[PDB]
Formats: sequence, structure tokens, C-alpha cells
Amino acid sequence: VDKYTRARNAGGKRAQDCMLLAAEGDSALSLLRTGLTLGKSNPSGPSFDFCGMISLGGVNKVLQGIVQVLGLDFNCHYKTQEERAKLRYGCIVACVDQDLDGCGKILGLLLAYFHLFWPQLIIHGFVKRLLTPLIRVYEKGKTMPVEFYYEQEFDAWAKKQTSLANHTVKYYKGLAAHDTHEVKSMFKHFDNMVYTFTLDDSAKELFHIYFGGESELRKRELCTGVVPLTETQTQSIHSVRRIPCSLHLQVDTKAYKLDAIERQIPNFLDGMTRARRKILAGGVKCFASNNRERKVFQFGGYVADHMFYHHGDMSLNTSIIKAAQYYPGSSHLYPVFIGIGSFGSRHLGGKDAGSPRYISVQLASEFIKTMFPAEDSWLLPYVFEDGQRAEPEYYVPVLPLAIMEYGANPWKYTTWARQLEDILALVRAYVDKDNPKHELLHYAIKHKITILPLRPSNYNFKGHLKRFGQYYYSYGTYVISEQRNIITITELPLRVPTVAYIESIKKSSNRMTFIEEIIDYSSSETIEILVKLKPNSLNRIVEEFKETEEQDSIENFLRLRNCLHSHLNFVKPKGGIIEFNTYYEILYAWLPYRRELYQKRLMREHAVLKLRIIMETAIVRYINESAELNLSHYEDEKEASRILSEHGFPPLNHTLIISPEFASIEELNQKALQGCYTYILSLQARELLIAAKTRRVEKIKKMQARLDKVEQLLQESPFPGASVWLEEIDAVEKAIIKGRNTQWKFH
Amino acid sequence: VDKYTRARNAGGKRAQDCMLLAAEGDSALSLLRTGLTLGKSNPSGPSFDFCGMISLGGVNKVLQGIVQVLGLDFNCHYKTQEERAKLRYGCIVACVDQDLDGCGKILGLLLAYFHLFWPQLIIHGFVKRLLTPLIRVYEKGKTMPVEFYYEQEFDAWAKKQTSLANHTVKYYKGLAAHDTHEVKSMFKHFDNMVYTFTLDDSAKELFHIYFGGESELRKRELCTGVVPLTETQTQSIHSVRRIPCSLHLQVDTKAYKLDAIERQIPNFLDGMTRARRKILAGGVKCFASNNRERKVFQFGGYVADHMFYHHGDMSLNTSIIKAAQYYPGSSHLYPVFIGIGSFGSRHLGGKDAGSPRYISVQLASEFIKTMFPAEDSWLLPYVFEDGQRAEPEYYVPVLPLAIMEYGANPWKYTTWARQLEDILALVRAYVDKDNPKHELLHYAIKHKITILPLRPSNYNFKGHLKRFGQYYYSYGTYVISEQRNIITITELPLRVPTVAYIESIKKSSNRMTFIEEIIDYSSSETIEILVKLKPNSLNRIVEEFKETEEQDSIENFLRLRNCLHSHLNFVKPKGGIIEFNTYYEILYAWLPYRRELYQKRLMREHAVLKLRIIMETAIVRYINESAELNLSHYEDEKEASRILSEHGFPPLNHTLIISPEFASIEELNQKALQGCYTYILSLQARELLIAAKTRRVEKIKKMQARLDKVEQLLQESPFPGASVWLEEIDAVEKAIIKGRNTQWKFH
Repeated sequence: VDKYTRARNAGGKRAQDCMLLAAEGDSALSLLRTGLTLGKSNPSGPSFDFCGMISLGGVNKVLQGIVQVLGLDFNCHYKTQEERAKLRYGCIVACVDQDLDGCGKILGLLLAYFHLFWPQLIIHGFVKRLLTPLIRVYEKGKTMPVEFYYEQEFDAWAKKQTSLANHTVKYYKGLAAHDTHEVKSMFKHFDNMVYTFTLDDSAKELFHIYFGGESELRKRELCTGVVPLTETQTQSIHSVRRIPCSLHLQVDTKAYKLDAIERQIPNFLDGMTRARRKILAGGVKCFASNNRERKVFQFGGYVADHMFYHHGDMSLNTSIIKAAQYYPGSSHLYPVFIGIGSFGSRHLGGKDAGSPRYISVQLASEFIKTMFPAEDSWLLPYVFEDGQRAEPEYYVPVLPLAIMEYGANPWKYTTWARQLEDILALVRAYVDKDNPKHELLHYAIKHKITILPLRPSNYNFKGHLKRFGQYYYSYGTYVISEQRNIITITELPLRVPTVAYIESIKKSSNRMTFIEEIIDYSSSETIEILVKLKPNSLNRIVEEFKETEEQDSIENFLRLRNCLHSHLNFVKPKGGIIEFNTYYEILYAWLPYRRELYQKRLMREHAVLKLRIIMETAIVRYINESAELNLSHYEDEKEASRILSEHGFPPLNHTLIISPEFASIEELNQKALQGCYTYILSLQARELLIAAKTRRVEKIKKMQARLDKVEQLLQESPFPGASVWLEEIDAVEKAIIKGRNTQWKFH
Repeated sequence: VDKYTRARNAGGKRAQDCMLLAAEGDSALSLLRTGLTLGKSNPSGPSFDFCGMISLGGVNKVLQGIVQVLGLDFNCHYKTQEERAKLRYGCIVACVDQDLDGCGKILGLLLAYFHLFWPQLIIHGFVKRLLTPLIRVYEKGKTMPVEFYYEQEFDAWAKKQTSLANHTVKYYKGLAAHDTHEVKSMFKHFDNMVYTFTLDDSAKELFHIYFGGESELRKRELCTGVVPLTETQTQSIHSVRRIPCSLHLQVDTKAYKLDAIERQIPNFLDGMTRARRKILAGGVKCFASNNRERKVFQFGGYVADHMFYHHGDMSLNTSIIKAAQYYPGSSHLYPVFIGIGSFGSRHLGGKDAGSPRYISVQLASEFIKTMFPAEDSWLLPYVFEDGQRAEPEYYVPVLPLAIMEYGANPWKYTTWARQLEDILALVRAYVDKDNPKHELLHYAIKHKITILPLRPSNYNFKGHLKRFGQYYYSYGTYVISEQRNIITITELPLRVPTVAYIESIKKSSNRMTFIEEIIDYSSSETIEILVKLKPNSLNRIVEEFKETEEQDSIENFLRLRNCLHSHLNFVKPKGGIIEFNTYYEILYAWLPYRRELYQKRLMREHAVLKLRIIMETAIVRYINESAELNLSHYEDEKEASRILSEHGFPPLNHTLIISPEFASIEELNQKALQGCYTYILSLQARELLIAAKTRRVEKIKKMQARLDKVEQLLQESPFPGASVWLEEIDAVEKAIIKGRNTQWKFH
């Protein structure tokens, strides 16, 4: 058997004292080999006397290897204690990574295989696992950490305490992350990790739902998001050391099944998947100081460093390249990057881009500053990859970016982008009070109605968009010259590449018999295809390919018609799948998420502007009285702190007033008023001059008038921020128009 | 034919006006399609009337496609102007990347294919290329750039000028790097790019040497490094628009052949290849401020960003993991990283390391600061990749790191690491004057007579190292217990993994007939293999496998002997291959490269320490007279500059005195004394206090005594810096010993 070490007492008289360790891969086998052979260090721990390893890598074949090394019978049932007394090992233990691929997939399939064939051995305690510490906390001076076996235990432990400055918190998501002394202290308490799976009462139908195919019970289970284990379930598990099958299938395997969907289907607020959101949030960061051109592989190295992107580089590089492409009929109609180089053309679907070693990239920086404003990205909920900030759960943009640009998936997801000039009409009919169709506020928001039209894109397209009852179709154009009988194709329909279209005519033997040769002299943007066809063919291709009222006789000869049908499946902001059915209700489910963020922005910058005015009044008082205070006389730093305390200057923290990054308004009012004297002490000996003082005095006057306007804005009808969300509609409209007149180069 | 567009007049009456554009790949075909179809913009340029494209991707098959689309005859010779008048295109043009893969390999094989079969068509001008601008220079205000077709032309143009601050310099190494307006201005001057290959008189034997196999003429051509084209050759080429075959084969193809060997063979100064040197120079940079752990994919993203690493990530990630492995018998005996995680064991060759998503890494920082000191890395020759500063040409370490750690290559290169305690003896016999064997200074280097042993490693090894005449062999150990007749293998010989050794015994059918079962219970470090063998076998395996004086009867039964033979092929610092033949002459070729860097370090920091003392005397005079000068009275910044000029303060540049990064000593003395007043002006209002003044006054006293010692050091026998190179030997010895007592964790 491949990768199987047997115990020295398997099969014999104590062949019910021997257990089988089923590792996931090949590093885990070296961890188990490290731990079984301690010898002199563990007089009581496990060894190769009663434990034998095996692999599971490749899921069959290794399952037949498990059947061969245990002695399992496919025809028995193992109900009595003498049928299962002649197995070769006592139990099976799974030494699997505690991540989504480990606990969600390998252990789930191992449980489903032991459930479909021998559902008595789960009951009598034959299938086990060993559970490893997920999170540890080290404090200085002490050697012993504080080991947590779930994330909610650490979350409960962290709220009780105050100072978390001298603690370092390590996460261990996979079994290769455990260092040498950590493994040597794990396998001295080996029996306190092995937990036993009990076949729960409701586990039967859950095994059938998950590991049984795509059906309606599964498709209505996955529409609600993962619910974590509570405190009582956790305490019961750690008391009796028994795990129900239902709790494992309801936490780990469901998180794995929703892990995949979140990679293929976009969130409906911004219209982006998880990888594209890492790419956008990294591209705002690296092109913030200087908007120079980085190569695609250098920007890929940045995004895989700072945004925690771990799926290799080829998916990353092709997503960066797909973020920059601006040919007619491409995915992004409003790209977030500018393509300095050659990124691909419409003729073979955008897959003829250059090597990423040769092509540069840089931000839009005029579109992207008016669509995703930087004074809202401090207020969005973030994801935390091993206790580090990575990216938002979702961006909230100024216009609904999920119905505005094309997108498809080879879960069914297909979006056909909607016209700009009539989503702007209904957003500005929602907001503007004096707009004479503000009765979209109630008729169309309480229940779903229709007041303003919303039709497909029709941009970079010279065909025709025609509606037949309930569908739209996209047509092409052609021109015929009967003097030499050649058909020239001038426009393909939407999203159809040209090399695939030519080979689509090549592989049709039924209509290759009417043409002689076909060649394309098209250029990078337009279409010019010459169809050299045989003589006496113009009159018979009209009398075989029938004139339908939809598709006329030359169109169905040349395949010049496409169907616009759309699958509107998205992802909830909390988790789970929405099956929308109209393009209206996506934006009606987007509008309540925007105005709340306007109100929260206005209140937070109201508070920060208060204490900015305070600290700069204090520093302009210092730079007037500094000629007579003469702090160079004094001996040290705390003496100058005392003397500045005697003259009535407030102590303040200078790092938190100038840059409140992610602190909430309660944190801004609790611990931002006590501090020290460094806003005065670390001056520049250039702010003491008279022109600097003049600049700072007019700056304090600007902030006071701004405070007056913010307090005016927070009591505006219809809601706080209506007169700051129309001007951002105008700014993003002006940047879109300035980008459509430059071929998205922004000169 | 796959990917072939034909011209509208090929084959016909003007079938000698038509040319064939042979692109390298698939982005180049879209560039050529962009440029041929300008139409109304080029009334005179090329189009699809007299030009037709084809691909070359896959080098056969595409060469047969070229033969099919041109009409070439394998049996003709094309000597007369009527044999070659019935070809279907007039000439062939190659639209190839101007990089090492493009010009060095694709165009070289195209020339060799047209030379081996039709060596008359190169003469009569059938094989061409089109040459693109490599480097452009844009200056603000002007639209027209200054296009250069070689790197030496830009190097000549850059020396004439003074201000290169308002110029931006773009490099175009591959044909996908050309923006849309740049392509539209390239193909308005299309005829001024097409150059013609002339079959040179000496090109015959050079084609045979390069594209003819591995022989002695090639192996003695590649030992000298690439010589660039001069000014006269360049001017002749750009005058007559004709390229000899010999100049292309001597620049481009030789640079390609030496580019692949620099990826596999190490430089002999540091013992590192090009990719490992990018990894070391990136690892010194990211763990400089805070040496906290950072995962292997995040550090890979850093190294692919800042050190210009473009070979994908899988080679990068496996080189980072190979840089951190510290099992017995591994490649690096002195690793530059610390492996926080599970990085592999000796049993399957170090290829069982965990996923890079789960494992952390961090520097040595105590070994690496005493081996590659940071006050020498400003002085080394660096490589420049697209004008950016990437990594040095070679590090120069404190001990010869090429003969100190193991290394091999599947060019023949195999190094067996040498004993530490007797390379330290001969380095300290070279340096120390009072060492009673300082007669190694002339009698062993200049006269080549050995006086100091230097034997193999013998560390992490419990076998025996025995010498038989001219080779060393490495043996293993075993123990036999004849009561049950089981052989226990306790130590394999050097560098032999255990899974491969077990399968080596498994696949030998001639000696599997003496054993019954074989299984291993080894620990991650030690070896414990049980050989269950058949009865009546102990007396016949000694009478078939003969007792040789080298390999005894059980050793050649169990394959417990290895051969230590070494191929000492390296790379010159300037370019080319050295074939060394002894381990002595590598370090004797290393010692003249170290003491020159000591002398250069002492002189540069002598100069910088001079002007540091000057600027801090000036700033301590200011912070005494600042209570009475009272510059807060003054109105602006240039007024304070004038008033500080009136009181006799020197103007200085503060960014270049505190951090002379890569400036030479001549640049330190030319433009580091004129400047402005910002070293006074941007003070802190914390340096004015009395304790800060005390710190700065004793700092100036320390720098004055240091200047006295540097002027003492520069006139020391045997050479400048002998009393600063013995203490660094002691520091690196102490760090190596502190790392061998911690299993390279540095607690």
C-alpha cells in the first residue's frame, strides 16, 4: 500500500489497542513521524507500538488502501462486538488541517464514506479525529501560552481584558504551522486531542444533502450563511470529547461550500468577487503617493503581499490583466486600471494579452476617486486574514456597479450591462427633492414599481438591439455586392469574438458547402470579414435558410444574432446567495446601503473636526507665547511637560487627531483627550515663522466654517447627506465622460 | 495553415512586391494587425495589399507552414534570379521581441534554418528583420521623444548632458510594451526599420558552433563573456541598414546562451546564483526595521516586487523554502532564513515541505550581519534592470561561501562542503602578522605550494569519511543481531534520502531475493530501518557480495557507500565560465576581492565622517545662539536663509550627509558642500533642550576619536584593514557557533 507504515502490534492479540492515523498529505506524515518517535521523552505517549500512519492524498485508490489495511468487509454490517473485533486496527484517527480544505472537504468525505457503507461504525466509535489548537497567545516572561480550540473562545477571552499590548497572537490554520517545541508539547497530551464522532439523529439527511448532488434542498440550504457554534455547544464538546456529525457538517463543510461560491459569484453591492476586491484595494494603496507605472508582475507581487492573496500568481496576473482591458465588448466597461501596453483585442476574446513582464499598469485616479471615495473606506467592515486587515467585506460605490458592467461565469451568472443615462435618471429621481418625479420614493421603494425605464447598454456597438416580447436580441450588420457576389461582415453581435466566430462557420459542414474561402482583414477595433462564396449560391442560401420575422435569411446563414438572457445570482453581504429576478431590485437593494454610509461619514468627520480645531488653537497659542516661554532653558523632556502643564496647555495624542484611521466615534471621544505634549514638543522650527502662522490661522477659520456647514448638513431633508450625494453623481458622471472621450487613457 | 493571413497580391504578377511578417507569438500578431490596417492615416504605409502575417509559436510544424506559404523547394538552390523569382513572397521579415528570448533564440534558429538548407537566400537578401526602438527619452513640454536603437547609444547620449531631472526614460524590451500612439508613429516610418541580414564571411563556423551541439569550440567560446558593439559597428549598421550574421550571433545569441548558465551555475565569490541573490537582497530589505515573521507567499510577493523577479512564483517559493531548510544533509549548511514551521525532513530529500500559505520565515540577523556586512553593500557593482536598481553583481562575504556549503545541479556542478575549522586557519594565516605560518602569503598563493589541510565537512554525519588515493568515500553504519537475524541500518551516507534508498533496494530484484520485508521507524533526524530477511540468508549474502578492501560484504549488499567527486564549474564576475580544479584556488581567487573592499570602505567612511563632524559642529553652534538670534521674528523662509547666511553658517545638503547611499567619494566631495539651510531650519524643538545638547556634544567627540582611528587604520601592514577583518572573522565564528548550538533557531 502506498505510504503506509504499520504498527508493531496490528493484527495480533492486542489489535484493538492499535489506531490508524490518516494524514491529509505529506508534511503531516513528517509531523506524525516527528511525534511518534519521541521515545525517551515520552514514557507514556504514542509510538509505533500501537499507532500506524497512512496517507489520504488523491481524493478510488487510497480508500481501497484503507479497506485493505483495516480489513473492512463491504458485505458485513458490524452491529455486534465480535464482527468488529476482528478488524486490524481499533479506530481510525484523521490528522487533518484545521482549515476549509482540511476540515470541510477531506474529513467530510471520510465521514460520508463511512456513513454510506458502514453507518454502524460511526455509532460505536470507530471514526475519530484529533483536534489541534487553532489560536495561541504568548505573553512576555511566561513560557506557557493560552491555547484556544475555536475562534469564538478567543473572541470571548479578548473582551474581558484591557491591555493587549504585551500579547502576541499566533494563528495555526494548517498542520504545518506548528513549530518544534509546539509539536513536542502537543504530543505529550495526545489523548486530550482525540475526539470521537457520534452519528447524530439529524445527520442522515444532512449527509444526503451535502454529499449527494445539486438539488433543491441544497440550493435552499446554502442561502443563509454560516452560523458559528455558541458557548454551550463548545463547552459540551470539550467536556465529553464527542463531536456530533451535524455540527461538523453544519459549520465546516458549509463554510467550504460557501467558500467556493464567493470565488465565482459577485457581491451585489459593488459587483466584485473576493479576488477582484483584493486587487482593487491593493491598487488604491500602491498608487496613492505617486501614480507611476508598475509592471503587471510587480503589482501582482504587491497585491499578494499586502492584501493576503494566496491562490498563486497566474489567477492574479490574469485578473489584473482583465481589470485593465478596454476593447469593445469586454468585461469591464469602466476599468479601474489604465493599460500602458498591449492588453488584448476583441478578435480572440481578450486572451491575446502580452506577457506580464512587458506591460505596465496604473490607476484611473479620476474615475476611482469619484466612485469609491476615500472618506468612506474607513467606515466599511473589513475581513481579517489571521488577525490582519485585508480588504472590506464589500465596497459601497456611488452608482450601482453590479448592473453597469458586463460579466459572466463559465453556478449560473450572466449580467448584461445597463444604460448609463437612465440609471442616473432614477438615482437622481430618488435623491433630488425638486425633481418632478420624486414619487419614485414610495411607489417604487416600498413595493417594486416602474416609473423610469432601464434598457440595455448600446455602447461600442453598431448593431441593433431589438425586443421581442420578453427578451432582447443583438443583431449584426453586413453588406453585399452582387457584382462579384461577396458578403462582407461589418459588425458581429455583442460579446462574440472573431476567431471563434470564423471557426464556428468552419466547423459547420452544412453551410461550408455554400462558401469557398473566408478571410478577415479586420483591425483592432472594427470588423471586416470577406466571405468568398461559390457561384450560383446567392439564390439558394435564401431558399434554404428561411426568412423568419426575427432572423432573416442571410442572418441565420451567417449566424448574426445573439440572445440576451441573464442569470442574476449574487452574494449577500453577511453570507449566502440571493436569486434576484429583475435589474430594478438590485439597485433597490443597493439604495438603503448608501445613505446610511453618508450619515455615518458626516458624523465621524464632525467629531474629528472638533478636536482638530482644539489642537490647532493650542499650537497657535504656543507659537505666539514661545518667544517668552523659552523652553530651551529647561533641562529635559518631562520638565518641559510639567512647565507646559503649568501654563494651561491641554495634553493630547497627536497621532490620533491628525489621522483617525479606523477608530470609531466612541474611541475618538474616550481616549483622544488624554495624552502628552508632543504636538507642541515635536515642532519643526519652520512653523514658528510668520507666514506659517498666517496659513494656520486661516486653516482654523476654514475648519470653523466647515463645522458650521456639517452641522447644517446633518438636518437636511430627505435624509442627511442629500446635498453631498448629488455632487458626487456629477463628479462621477464628469469622470466617465472624460474617460469615454480619451479611449480610457485620461490625457 | 495555422495563423496565416495572406496578402491580396501574393502569388500573382507583383508577387515580388509582397513580404511575409513572421511574428513570434500572438500579441505580436495583434500589433501587426493594428499597424497594417491604418488605412486613411497611412496613404503610403504597409497594408494587407502587400504584407501577410504568420506565426512562429511552437519552436517541425510551423517551419513546414513557412515552406508551404512561401513555396520553397528543398531540392533547389536559388542561385539564379529566375529560380527565386517564382517564390510567392519577396522576402521574410521577423517581427520579434528585442530581448534574450526573442533576438537570441527565435531569430537565431530562423537564421540557422535558412542557413543550413538555403545558404544563398541569406546572401541575396531574402531573410530580414525589423528593428524597433529599445529606449526612449521624454522631456516635458515636447511631444517628440529621443529614440535609441541600442543601449550604448543611450549611454553615449547620457554622458554629454548635465540635468537629467526633467527626463523620463522608458525601456521597451518586448514588442507588447509599445503604446497605441507609439505604434502609430512607428508604422509611419516602416521602411526605416527593416534591416537585411548579410551572410558574413565568418558566419559559417559560428552557426556551426552555436546551433550544432555541445563541443569543445563552444565550451571554449562561452568562457569569456559578451562584448558589446562599439560606435563604428553601430554607425555602419544604421548607415547601410544591413546586419552581418556574425554580429547578431556574437551579441544576441551569446547573451542568451550565457543567460541560461547564469541561472544554473553560481558565482564563485558568494556561491549563489542570480535568483538566490535576488532572494537574499530582498530578505535583507524586508526584515530590516522589524524582524517579525512573515509567510512564504508574502515574502515571495515582496521579492517579486522590489528585486525584479519575473520567473513566476513556484521557482521563487521553492527557492525561499530551500533557503530555510536545516535538516542533516541539506543544501545550505548555513541558512540565511529561520524556518518557523515545518520545512522538510531528510527522508524524502526536503521535498515534503508544507504549503507556503502556512509557513513563516524570518532572517538570521546575527549570522547575516557578520557575514554580509551592511557597510560593504553600498560599494558593490549592482545590476540595473530597465533602469531600476535591482541587486548586486556579486556579494563579497567574510568567508569563502562557495566552498562552505553543499550544492549540486541535476552543466556539471557538484560541490561538497569543506570543514570550517581549517578554512578559518588559513584565512587567519593569511591575515595575522604574528601568526607563525604567515609564509602562506607568498609560498602558497604566488608559488602554489600547499601548507594547510582542507578536508571535507564531517558534520551532522555519523558515518566514516575515508580517503583512497585521490577520492573520498562516505560510509554508513549498521548493527546485526544474529539471534533473530535482522539487520538494522542506523546511518545512511551523505546526502542520500531515505525513501529513495528504500525504493533502491525494492527495485533491485537480485537482492530482494534475500530479504522478506523492509520497514523504517526512523525519527525526523536519525535513521532506524529494519530489514526483515529470510532464514538461511546470513551466510550466503557474505559469499555472493564479495569482501572488497573498500566496500565490505554487508555494505555492498545494502548499498552503504557513496562517492565524493566534484565538478567545480563557476561563473566569472564579469561574465563567462571558470573550470577550477582544486578547492584551494577558489579561495585564492577570492582573497584579492576582499581586501580591496576593506580599503574602499575605510576611505569612503573617512570622507563621510569628515562632513558629519562639520554639520554637527554647525548645528550645535546654532542651538546655543538660537535664544538670541530669535528667528521667529522673521517673516519667511528665504529671509531666514539670508539672515543665517549673514551670521556665518555654512549651507549644506542634509539628505546627503546623513545618508550617503550610493554616491562615490568624488560625488561626496563635489556637490555635498553647496546647498541650503535645512539642517538648522527643520529642527525638532526637542533638540534645543540641554540633555539633547549633551548627547550631541559627546557624539561629536566620538566621531573625532573615530576619525583618528580611521586615519590610523589606513596605514597598517600587511594592508589597510587587517585589524578590522580579523574581528569580523571572530564575529562570524561566534554567530556560527551560536547557531549550531540552537539547531539554527537563535534563541
